[PDB]
Amino acid sequence: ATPAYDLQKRDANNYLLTVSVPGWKEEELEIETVGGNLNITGKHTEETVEDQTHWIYRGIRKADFQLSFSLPEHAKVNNAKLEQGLLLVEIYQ
Amino acid sequence: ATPAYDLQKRDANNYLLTVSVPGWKEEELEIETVGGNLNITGKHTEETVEDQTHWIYRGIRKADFQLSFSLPEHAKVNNAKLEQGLLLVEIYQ
Amino acid sequence: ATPAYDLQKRDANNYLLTVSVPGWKEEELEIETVGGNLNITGKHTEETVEDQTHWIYRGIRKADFQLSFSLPEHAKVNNAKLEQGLLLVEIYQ
Amino acid sequence: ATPAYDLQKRDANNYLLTVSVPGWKEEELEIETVGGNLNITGKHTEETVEDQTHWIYRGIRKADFQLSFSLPEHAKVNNAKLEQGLLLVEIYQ
Amino acid sequence: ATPAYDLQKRDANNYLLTVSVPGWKEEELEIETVGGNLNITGKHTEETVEDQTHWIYRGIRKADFQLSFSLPEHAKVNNAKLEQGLLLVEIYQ
Amino acid sequence: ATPAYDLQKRDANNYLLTVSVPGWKEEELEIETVGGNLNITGKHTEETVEDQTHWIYRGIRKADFQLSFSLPEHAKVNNAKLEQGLLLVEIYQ
Amino acid sequence: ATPAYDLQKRDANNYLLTVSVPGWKEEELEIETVGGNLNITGKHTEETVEDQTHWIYRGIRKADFQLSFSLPEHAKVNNAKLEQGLLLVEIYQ
Amino acid sequence: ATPAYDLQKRDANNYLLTVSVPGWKEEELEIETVGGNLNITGKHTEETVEDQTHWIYRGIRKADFQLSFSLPEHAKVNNAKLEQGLLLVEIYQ
Amino acid sequence: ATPAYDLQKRDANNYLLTVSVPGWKEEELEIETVGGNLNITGKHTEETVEDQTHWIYRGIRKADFQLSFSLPEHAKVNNAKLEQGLLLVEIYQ
Amino acid sequence: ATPAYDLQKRDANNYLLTVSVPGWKEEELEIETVGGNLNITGKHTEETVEDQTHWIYRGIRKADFQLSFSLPEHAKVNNAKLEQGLLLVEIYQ
Amino acid sequence: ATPAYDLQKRDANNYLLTVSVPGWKEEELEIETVGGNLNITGKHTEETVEDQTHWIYRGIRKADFQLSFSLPEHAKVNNAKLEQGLLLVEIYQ
Amino acid sequence: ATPAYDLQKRDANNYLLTVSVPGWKEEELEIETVGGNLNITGKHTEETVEDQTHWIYRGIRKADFQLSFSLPEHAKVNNAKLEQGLLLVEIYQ
Amino acid sequence: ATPAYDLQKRDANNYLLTVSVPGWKEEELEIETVGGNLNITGKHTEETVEDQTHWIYRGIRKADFQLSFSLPEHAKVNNAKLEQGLLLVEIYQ
Amino acid sequence: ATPAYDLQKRDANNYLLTVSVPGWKEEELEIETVGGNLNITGKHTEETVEDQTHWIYRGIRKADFQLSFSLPEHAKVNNAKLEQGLLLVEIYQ
Amino acid sequence: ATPAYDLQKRDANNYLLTVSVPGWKEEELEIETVGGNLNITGKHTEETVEDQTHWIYRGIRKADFQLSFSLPEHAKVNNAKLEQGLLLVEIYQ
Amino acid sequence: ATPAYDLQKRDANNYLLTVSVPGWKEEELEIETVGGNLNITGKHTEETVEDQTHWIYRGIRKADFQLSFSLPEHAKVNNAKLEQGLLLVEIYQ
Amino acid sequence: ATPAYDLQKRDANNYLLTVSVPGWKEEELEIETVGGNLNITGKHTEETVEDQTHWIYRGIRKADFQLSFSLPEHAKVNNAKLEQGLLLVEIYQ
Amino acid sequence: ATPAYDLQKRDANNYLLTVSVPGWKEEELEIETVGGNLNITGKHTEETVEDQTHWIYRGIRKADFQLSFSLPEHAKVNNAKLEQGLLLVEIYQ
Repeated sequence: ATPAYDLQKRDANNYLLTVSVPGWKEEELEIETVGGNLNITGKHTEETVEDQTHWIYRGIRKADFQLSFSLPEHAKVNNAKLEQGLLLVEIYQ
Repeated sequence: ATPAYDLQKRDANNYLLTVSVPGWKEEELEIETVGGNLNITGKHTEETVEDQTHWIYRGIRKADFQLSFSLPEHAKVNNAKLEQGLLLVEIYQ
Repeated sequence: ATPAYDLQKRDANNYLLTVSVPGWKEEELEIETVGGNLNITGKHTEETVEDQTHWIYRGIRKADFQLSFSLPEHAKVNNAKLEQGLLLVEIYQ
Repeated sequence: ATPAYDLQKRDANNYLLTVSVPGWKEEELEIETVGGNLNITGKHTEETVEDQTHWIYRGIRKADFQLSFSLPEHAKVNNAKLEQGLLLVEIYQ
Repeated sequence: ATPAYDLQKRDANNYLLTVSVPGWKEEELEIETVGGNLNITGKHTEETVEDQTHWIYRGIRKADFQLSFSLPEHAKVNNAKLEQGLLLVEIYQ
Repeated sequence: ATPAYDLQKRDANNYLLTVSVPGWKEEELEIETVGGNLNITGKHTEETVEDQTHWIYRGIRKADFQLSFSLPEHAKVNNAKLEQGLLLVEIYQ
Repeated sequence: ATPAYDLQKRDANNYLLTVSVPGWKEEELEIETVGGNLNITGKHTEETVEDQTHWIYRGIRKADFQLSFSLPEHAKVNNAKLEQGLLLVEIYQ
Repeated sequence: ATPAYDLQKRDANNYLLTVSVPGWKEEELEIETVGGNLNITGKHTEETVEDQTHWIYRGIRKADFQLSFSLPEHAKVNNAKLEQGLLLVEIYQ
Repeated sequence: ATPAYDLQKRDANNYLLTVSVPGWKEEELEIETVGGNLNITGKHTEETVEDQTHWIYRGIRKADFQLSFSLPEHAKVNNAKLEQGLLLVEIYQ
Repeated sequence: ATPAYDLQKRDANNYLLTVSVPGWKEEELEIETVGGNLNITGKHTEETVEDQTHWIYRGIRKADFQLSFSLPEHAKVNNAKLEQGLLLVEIYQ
Repeated sequence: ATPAYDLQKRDANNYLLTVSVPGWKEEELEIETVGGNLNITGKHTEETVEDQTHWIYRGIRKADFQLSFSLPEHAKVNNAKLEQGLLLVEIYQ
Repeated sequence: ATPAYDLQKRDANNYLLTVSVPGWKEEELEIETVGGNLNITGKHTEETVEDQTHWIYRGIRKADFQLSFSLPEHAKVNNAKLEQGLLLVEIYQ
Repeated sequence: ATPAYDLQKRDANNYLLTVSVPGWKEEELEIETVGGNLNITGKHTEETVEDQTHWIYRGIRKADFQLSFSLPEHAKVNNAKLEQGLLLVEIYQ
Repeated sequence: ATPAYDLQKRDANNYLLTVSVPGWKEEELEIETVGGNLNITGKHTEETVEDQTHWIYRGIRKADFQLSFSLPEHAKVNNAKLEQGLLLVEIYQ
Repeated sequence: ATPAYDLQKRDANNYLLTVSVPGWKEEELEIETVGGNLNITGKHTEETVEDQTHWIYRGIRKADFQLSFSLPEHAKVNNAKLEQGLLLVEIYQ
Repeated sequence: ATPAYDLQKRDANNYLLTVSVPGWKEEELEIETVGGNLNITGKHTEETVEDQTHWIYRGIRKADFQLSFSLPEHAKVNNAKLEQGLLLVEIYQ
Repeated sequence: ATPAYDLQKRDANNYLLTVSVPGWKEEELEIETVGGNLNITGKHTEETVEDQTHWIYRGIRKADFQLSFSLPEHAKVNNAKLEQGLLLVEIYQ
Repeated sequence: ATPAYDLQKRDANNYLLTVSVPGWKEEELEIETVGGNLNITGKHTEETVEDQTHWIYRGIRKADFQLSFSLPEHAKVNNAKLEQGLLLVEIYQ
């Protein structure tokens, strides 16, 4: 199960990342980077005392996943603005 | 192939639904009911400029959609609030 | 949809690449390399004023795709000879 | 699982067919018709030396094949020309 | 067909590898590493004069596969102890 | 989805079975027959400590299993020996 | 697979429902009338530890269901008594 | 009308047969064993005066049945129990 | 066995019923109503001693009958007239 | 359209006749005997203005019929008795 | 229960009768002629203590019957012959 | 065409057989046995000249017959008695 | 093979006979009356060399038949008229 | 309703047709042809006044008929002869 | 799913084709005869903008087809007129 | 033979019902509404004289039908239109 | 797909097996009795080189099978002779 | 009962027809060709006296068949061969 994602290029020294992230909580998330590389981990909050009579249908899997990536020599980041369940990341090379 | 979604209940009058829909603007999505039934339409803003050269990968198709539902006579909510590709509708019975 | 491909090794300092490329036009193609790495993009010519009565069956998808690859430190190329829809590339390390 | 192929018409006597078949020699492929019908056979040159050690990956199997077709009485073409894993047959009505 | 495998992390400078390898023979295996990187190849012994009346069912594919990996700069190994068809490798960074 | 396994015969009294089961301890697996039938159970040692944080990837689930077989009256083997996720049972007729 | 069904009437001011309900507990199914309709909901006791060896044969499957029923004018419900797998519920007009 | 059945094993001196048997009375069913097997005869109670008006739809046929089962060498029985339309028969070694 | 029956002329708010019933006695016929709606059953009196020689063949079946319909809300009835084996019944809604 | 018949016996000098005969007019039936047999002729009545709406269902058909009878040596006749739209007619043989 | 019949002819002053007639007692059958015909009355025997186990299958039914006959002018009778549980009875016409 | 037949009373180790067979000759019947088990076929003698006028209608089919059953191991037989078209056969196991 | 029959009436001293009777030879049919009835005997013709190819379909069968008749008191006869392969035969009663 | 019919003997190039048709008039029969091929329909003349008493039972259906076949190219016909209700028709191809 | 079909003939030099064609335009289907065969090809008008909300229900599907028909010797085509969904095309021999 | 139908909505004051209705005439169909619903009666034109020879195969049955549909509270109609065998009925709010 | 089957008995000490076996060689099938059961095993000759062009049509599939059969007490086997596709094997009790 | 068949081509002057034909004799089958096609008639040998006791189950129906096949312009035959229930017919150009 691979979550949809987006990636755009802007020129040879700039790239643009867009990530689809509807429904995830802040508490479900913790950061990281290891050896000039890049590590990606997802944890979705363990579900609450929410009555399944109240829960009618669950088509959205809200589970967990984990990715780790060597950053090709040598990419760098700049800021993170999050908006409307889509992820926008500015990248200062 | 079924859409991913989640649904929980809160109290006797209110429900919480989770569907993955990242990046949509309040103009890209619209709420509707008509005397017995109910329709859900996402009408995505005129898309911005899209270059399959810019697009490195398009895993998120973000275009319009349309869902439709019967209203039992005669239930009501309270307001519609939108956030992080997740939708909040207060429903008062 | 992954196009078939071939790869052979010759020894520890030589490798041999064979690519399957039947039907692609010169105008459908443009080159590249970014940051001592390697980028691969496919564009198939937008189809012509070709009458579909004349077109009997289309089993060959002739669409577009795009790949980008960091060259592991540090590979280099030598010439390109193209023959019979198969791709033969000599590689001078 | 159907083979990828394409077919276009040119004029009242001629057609253009596209099938993906890279690397074949005129001896690896042969054209045939016999009084009412028609057979297409690819008979691949005695393969060259193939070492699964050389082979890093074999996505292209390049061995013989056989296709067969009825001829309506009594149609004709003009010549058979082969190029870039694509086949050109001029057909004169 | 991807063989199951396992991987654990211990901290930022240590990793733990576990590989599932039931049924493979010593003679089916030969080692390697190319350009500060890592190459992985599998060869299962060509099957013996073993009578198929005696062979009742073959659900285990015992065939061959091949992987090659650049070691990200710059990982190193320490010893190999093999036990119960699972692979345990100590890794001295 | 069928389990991968292999089965060969040796002599008139003995058979060799190959199933992929890496890492199991003699306490994680148990042999059984009961007057006409036969049961095969893998009962995996109380698992050790498992942290989905430690777990980078879990492709091997190593928990208990249970298989069951009728014994024709009245066949016998000789001993049960376990090695490298492969099982050896000498069977004397 | 469409489920089988029974239902009787007793007179113009009464209806009699007769249902075949083998093996069920009172806690495994519950009645509710919710403004115009009567709903019969089945919820099966938390499974106890049951060894599948202890099960020699299970041809009998035991689950639940939920249906809501408009009371015909003007139906009323009265008691629920269960006997010989048959369940008796008076519905009164 | 013959009953569904289930078998089950319960422990080393016990097995469990489960049969689906709703609405049948103890007196309408009778036990007999004859020479190596076991014969079960059902004589279903005479219907009562039953007004087909009371029957909205009569899908259930209330008649008699008779089953016979070999007692495998050499099972012994303990007690025949019927409840909520499933019939449970324990088998002792 | 259904009686031949007729429904004829009366009014827009009147219906006229005709049933073919030659030879029937009041005592062989008996009336009975059970809420809104209405059901008619015929039981012909125990005759005087009648030899089957007297009744050569029953082509006419003189037994029991049953028929059932829904009333549009809320129709009513006016008189019952019998004539020439034909039944004239005015029904006023 | 000939009339459906039943017949009965009274005695050698007496006979009783039962016939389910809806409709008939004594003035629309006429008697005649001709040379050894007996002939009975039935008519109908002039159709009155009869609206086709008032006839809902004709189960009783009124048309024409034709039959002829003779006396065996040496037969004779008794009385004519009429009853419950059934006729009772004695002859004498 | 009336007896299944076959009949045969001998001659005008003679007749032979075959009837498959299991059971009957000459003393349980009695002759009488009444005014033009002939009447034959059959009885049965007092039921003895008869256990219902000994009767495995009644294919032969013994009940009561009733029949009446007459002589045409001018008929007469011959003899009564009895044979193989078949009766041979001559009259004379 | 099967003979009517009966099986009646004798003992717990005796069976009594009754077949309805009026009019059959010893010569029309013939016995034959072929190992353990046992098969009975009837061929009624070529009659004397018999006109089909003599046999008005065969309602009784006087031809050939065949019936086959398994003996519980190992039953036996005792005498054969014929009476009133009814057959009395004692069978002793 | 007996002939298919139809019959008609003319009058008490006259009768007309229609029978669909293909084949018959006046010389192959012979009349005889015997004691109260009338007997009509039909023959056929000597088979000529008749090739089986010329007979494509026999729908008309020619075999033998046998029938016997008597006069009631007191009957008589009229004429014999022959018509359209249909016979017209008057008697007189 | 198909006429019995026959096809008999004539030649290798001649066919002979026989239809069973006793009682039919030329006026009850009528010929008609519509290109190559050929279709025959029979309409029996309005008879003279004929009472259904005159025709006891129609076992013979004297109505209309229709039959259709393909001619091998290109057969022809020669004469039509009628005899003994049997039809003799020579057909010459 | 095999499509339904109609076809009529008119006489030996004519054929009449009758087809049920609801909702179709003349531009949506086209006739062509192409050397021995007649081909009826259907091509449906470019879809207009149609709101699926504007569609309450579509049980009626509207597409096209293509078939080529050998003219029987010696068929000819004549006009195409459409009415009440029925289409009439004369095919003449 | 009852017609396929489609529904459709057309705008806020309109809905569209589409019914497949080929070959039916306006005069053979009649409209009536009765107390909460709507009743549609089809009386399909009397077939014409139709030669089954003209019918090569007659799969279409030309008979009468009658449909009734509740007008949901409280739809109003505009005009009933039939074309090319589809019937379109617009519904106005 | 369940395979068809034949089997005959010859007498109480004999059984006769008859099987339809078209195209098979003696080497393609083999008999074996293995302690209580008789097993018939089919093994088809090594395929020869067969050109699929040389095959115009193959509606006949040729494989093998293996079944083991309990000899009924007390069956014995005797010879195997094959003729006209039928195979004859005596099984003797 | 008609036979499966296979076709096959064998070389440039040969084709192979393979038909499944078990148990049929040469004399029961006969060849004839008639004007453009080929007709094969099977007349299957008269069954022998066959004891249905010898038949444990008779799934095979031993009757006659007849096949006809057009010899495409213009195939010629060589020899008809039957073996082990498959029928092989070689076709020569």
